[PDB]
Amino acid sequence: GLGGYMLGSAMSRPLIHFGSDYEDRYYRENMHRYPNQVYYRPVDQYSNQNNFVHDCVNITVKEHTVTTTTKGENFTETDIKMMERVVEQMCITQYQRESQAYYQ
Repeated sequence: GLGGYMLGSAMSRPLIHFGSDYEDRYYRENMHRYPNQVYYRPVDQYSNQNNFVHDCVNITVKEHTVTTTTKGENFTETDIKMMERVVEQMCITQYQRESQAYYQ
């Protein structure tokens, strides 16, 4: 039943900066192997910003690792650090979209 979560529609993957020009293509040339949809709750439930984001990160990162590892892909430790910020950024965006229309 995937607990009882909400998964969003496909997201714009932000070009988050790092520093090494390597990582900028290690991102771009590789976008498709990192997520574009994160797994969360409506702003109703886990009614925080970053404390919802950490669960969204944890669930998405963990669902995606297992699945993609079970398809014969490996992740480097910087792939973890570059996935986490991308996942947090996109998930933050998906909450903020809702709360900004809740309020308006």
